[PDB]
Amino acid sequence: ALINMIYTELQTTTLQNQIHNFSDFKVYYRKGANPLWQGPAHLVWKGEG
Amino acid sequence: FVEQIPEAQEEHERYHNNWKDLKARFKLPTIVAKAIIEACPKCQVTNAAVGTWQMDCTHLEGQVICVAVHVASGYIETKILPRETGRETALFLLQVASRWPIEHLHTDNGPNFVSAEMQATAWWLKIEHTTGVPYNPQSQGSVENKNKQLKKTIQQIRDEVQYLSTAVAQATFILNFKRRGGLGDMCPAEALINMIYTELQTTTLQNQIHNFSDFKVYYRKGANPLWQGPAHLVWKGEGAVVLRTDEGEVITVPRRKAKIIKPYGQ
Amino acid sequence: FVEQIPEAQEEHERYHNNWKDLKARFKLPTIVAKAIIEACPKCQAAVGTWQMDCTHLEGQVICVAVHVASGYIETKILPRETGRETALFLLQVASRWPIEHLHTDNGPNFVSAEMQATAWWLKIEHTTGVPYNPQSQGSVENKNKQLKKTIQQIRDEVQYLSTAVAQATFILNFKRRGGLGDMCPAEALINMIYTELQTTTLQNQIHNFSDFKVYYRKGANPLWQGPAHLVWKGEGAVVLRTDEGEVITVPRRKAKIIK
Amino acid sequence: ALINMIYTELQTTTLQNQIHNFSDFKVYYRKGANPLWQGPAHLVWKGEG
Amino acid sequence: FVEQIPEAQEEHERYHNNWKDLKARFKLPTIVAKAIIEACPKCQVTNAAVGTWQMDCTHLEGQVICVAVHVASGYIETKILPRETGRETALFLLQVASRWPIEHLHTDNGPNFVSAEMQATAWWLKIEHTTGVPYNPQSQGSVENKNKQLKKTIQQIRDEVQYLSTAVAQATFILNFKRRGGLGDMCPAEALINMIYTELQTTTLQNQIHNFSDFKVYYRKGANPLWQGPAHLVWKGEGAVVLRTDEGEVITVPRRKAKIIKPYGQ
Amino acid sequence: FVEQIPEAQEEHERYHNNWKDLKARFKLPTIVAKAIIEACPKCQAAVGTWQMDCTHLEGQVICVAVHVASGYIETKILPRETGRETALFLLQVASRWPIEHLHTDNGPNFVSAEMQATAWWLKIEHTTGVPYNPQSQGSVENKNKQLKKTIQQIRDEVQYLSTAVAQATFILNFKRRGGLGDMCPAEALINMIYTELQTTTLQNQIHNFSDFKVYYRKGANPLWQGPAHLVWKGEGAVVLRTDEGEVITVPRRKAKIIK
RNA sequence: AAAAAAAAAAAAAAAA
RNA sequence: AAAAAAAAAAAAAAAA
RNA sequence: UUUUUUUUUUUUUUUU
RNA sequence: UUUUUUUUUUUUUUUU
Ligand SMILES: [Zn+2]
Ligand SMILES: [Zn+2]
Ligand SMILES: [Zn+2]
Ligand SMILES: [Zn+2]
Repeated sequence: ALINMIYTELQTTTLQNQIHNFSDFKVYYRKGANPLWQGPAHLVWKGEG
Repeated sequence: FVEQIPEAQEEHERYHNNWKDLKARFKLPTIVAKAIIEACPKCQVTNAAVGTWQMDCTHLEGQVICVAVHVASGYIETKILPRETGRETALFLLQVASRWPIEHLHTDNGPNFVSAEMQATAWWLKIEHTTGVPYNPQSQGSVENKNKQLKKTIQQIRDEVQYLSTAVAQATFILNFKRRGGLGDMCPAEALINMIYTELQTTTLQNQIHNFSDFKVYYRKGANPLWQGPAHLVWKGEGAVVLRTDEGEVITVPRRKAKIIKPYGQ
Repeated sequence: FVEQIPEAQEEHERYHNNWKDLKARFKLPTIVAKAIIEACPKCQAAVGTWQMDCTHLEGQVICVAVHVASGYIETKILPRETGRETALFLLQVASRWPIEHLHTDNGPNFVSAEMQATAWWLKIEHTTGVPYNPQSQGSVENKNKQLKKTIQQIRDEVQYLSTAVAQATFILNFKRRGGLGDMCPAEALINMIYTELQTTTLQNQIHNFSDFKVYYRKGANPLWQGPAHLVWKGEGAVVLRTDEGEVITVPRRKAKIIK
Repeated sequence: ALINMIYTELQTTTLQNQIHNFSDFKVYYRKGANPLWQGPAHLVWKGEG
Repeated sequence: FVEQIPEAQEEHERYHNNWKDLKARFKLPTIVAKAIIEACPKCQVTNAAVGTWQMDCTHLEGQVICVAVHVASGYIETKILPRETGRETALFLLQVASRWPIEHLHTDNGPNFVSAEMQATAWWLKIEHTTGVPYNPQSQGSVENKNKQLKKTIQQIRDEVQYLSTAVAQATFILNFKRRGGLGDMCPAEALINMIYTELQTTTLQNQIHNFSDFKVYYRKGANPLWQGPAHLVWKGEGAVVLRTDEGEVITVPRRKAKIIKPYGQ
Repeated sequence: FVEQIPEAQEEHERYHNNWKDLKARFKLPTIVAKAIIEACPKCQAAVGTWQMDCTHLEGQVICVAVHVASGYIETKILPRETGRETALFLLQVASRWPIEHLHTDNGPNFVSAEMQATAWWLKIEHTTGVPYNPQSQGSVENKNKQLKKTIQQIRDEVQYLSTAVAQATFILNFKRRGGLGDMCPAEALINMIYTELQTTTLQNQIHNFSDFKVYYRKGANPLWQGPAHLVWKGEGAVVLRTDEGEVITVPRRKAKIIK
């Protein structure tokens, strides 16, 4: 179990660092109470909610 | 920048660069670079797909030189064929395809470019072998210019090198790495590497998504000590992780309450 | 990297890292890493490291050059095990990918004058014998074993040995995926080359700092201190090292440089 | 002349510091090449150009 | 917060505050503050304009107490009138108007609130003296509540104070500064100061604009060494100044190239 | 104000400023300024400072209280020059505006027991004699002269002296504008009171830090250092002073507090 | 779709 | 109104 | 595990 | 005063 956790941590870190400057479907978001739009930012997951 | 004047000259003794490369490397003004270029007695002054290559053959000193030229960037590769036959051309195509991704080959209608060996080799790699006049004359002009420049570099270099193959290899090195090009001020090899890396962005994203679709995460929500899961992993951060449960909800869990496991099964 | 210069130095105080590791972890220029490693009295896998070795199969000599950091391989059937043929192979390899370091065993062909002349012409650091890097001591042997293993799977439906060698090299380079990233050797090599190209474009090299002397105002002391050697001249700040061995970044307004 | 310059510097500093958190006609602006709107910011001067 | 329990009690010995003030000052919870308030034997548990004031008179121990109450905030002022007459009321109105801005006075229809002295005093200060039932009953209710609270505080304090005037002054101080109010949890004096400061924002802006319309600035544009101007000043910054020339252009000039002068003439 | 604590200290090393000046310039809390001045071996205009004085006119005594920092004045006709009347006037003044410091000459009425009792009841730091502040030594005399000057312009069209005094006070407070800002005394006083109220609301006072001991980790030394007195406890960082006399702000993660 | 009020959930900082 | 190219003006940083 | 400050979400009610 | 990097403005031309 310990070996599995260490290996999966290493693999997740490597895979996340593999893609850092490119994505698809750049989007704009509104953060907090500020009505001003912000971005563009990379899209990680698009969901119904 | 006068202190760089001697050393740069020494470089022009070994690699016969152009003024653009010297200016970009030693941060020299254009006028002095052109003067340095002219001081040497042996010196004067497309939008195809990523996987498009052309092939050609030339005769020099009773030897056959086969040249494969990238169309978009200008990267070239040269070989000394023993005898002009379909087998040698097929072997050279196989050797070239074992180093760079080839998806479309253009060539003339010569006798050795139509033999059964050529067809078998092109079918093994699953590439489109086109014979005839290219659709865009710009590619043909660029290939002819590359061949002429290669011949000029052989003429410049052969005096210092005893054997033809070594001179051809040195000329290929000089053309690929020393002399710069047009837009972007990049060497042909650098441009080819940049284009290939840019083309390989979607596949890595798809592979990352497919791999992330495998990890499982067990999370603790609120003050309830009982663990929950398993759930699909969406992203793992330094402070907190973002998960997508089987019901479609998106949940942010602190790092101290999430455990990520990749099972040996499946 | 104003806040990175001290902390990185602290690392060299504890674990005694190398300058290459310092560049890899802290994204620092080579000059500041060299200054840091030279400051310490105790001290006195890259993108351009290759390893070349020969092998025999069916009475034919095959020379293989392997990139240690990615696993990319290149093979050539040498007519004879002579210095000229191996030097020509090295020249051909150097004309495609950037080579900055070559390592090979102590064989007679790798010691001949042709290899030395080619290495001098290409400006390549060539070493022989025991590898200085603790790791990568058996990557080439494993690659040779793998190539020999995959050659047999295709030798049946193939006439000439050269075609089989080319097919095996193509399959090894492109049709097999590794671990810890899931990338074939060609993709990993291209990614590493692209990253190194971006870093070197940012660096622009061409330092020639020589032994320029620097007087600096440290803390609230108004009197000039030093003199200290110049390490890095930047528009926003200058990085210097003192005779004691401390690396300090100071703003330009409190730094007087004498040639 | 020196006394006049010193006095006018002091008066400008004091008058500017008097008003620092209120104004009229808050405006939105676009800075540089970024098309995203920004603000709101206090209006100091409105002109034709 | 038990260490604050004794000291706070000592405060309630001198100033008879309420639980809100003790909670806001000593950061005590509501329950313990209410307990402290109940422990004392002598203790139990509008949108008008900024310049709106009301006046009233009360009789206590054979003395006349005149009370002026702010409507919006609840700030009060008290005086001991020697004899109930129009002259004394006019003098008290003048004294109140010499400390705070008064723009509208609401009073009753009494005999001493209609004498010629009151009319002359209200005309001198240019204020609107309204006599009769106020339009909003909330203001009248608040004034009556303030008067009742003043009477209660005077009754609480009189045991420890010899003379009536000192007791009235102490009660006024306690009402104005000690006991807190409603929205915002502020004392009446703090609320009045905040409202007055908020109301005085446009006038300061206009005065600043008028004063800035006087300074002159001489500026140097580009590499031309000849000075230029004079021009109107728009803003002065730590790094650069922004000027508006007579032709309407807006120019940013570095501080080293601008000289600001305010002439003695005009 | 992490970066403001050292620099401000440097000021006290050079010009030996006061803690009030430190608060005015660096916007620092009173406790840290007191710690800074106490740490120096050499060392051992506000919103609530008033000055009260009496005068005579037409056989009537007029008492005037002046705010030194703005010029706001308040006048009252005292029936007699007794201690009780002046104490009542001070109590009335203190019930309208916040008073934290009262200064007056050495007159017999200002020394009587009634004034002391009133000052004790109101918790006012009452001082007499030579003013400790170098300036403001003649503001009250100038204000008295100005009041006597302006009362004559209105005494003609007025019957009773009290009405003239009230009108003169109103004219001086509201109908005359000063210099260096162009603000009448009432506006300046209100602005100063508002700014002080905002600052005190931000401060919230209630420190009671006592003599709690603090062990701190400074620089890269792993061993505990101290013990040092506690100056300010903040969520993000803690400000402490050492026995040597150095004020340092450290993050909470490297601070251990013993009561 | 925006504002206000009441209730519920999670996270960060702080004291124990 | 947006993109690209050529020319002109100002400011900041750096060397002299 | 308990309590304060801040931030991000869900439900109900009152208006536009 | 001269030369490089970056930023902010004005004019002309080619398309949408
Ligand atoms: Zn040449
Ligand atoms: Zn070391
Ligand atoms: Zn009580
Ligand atoms: Zn001192």
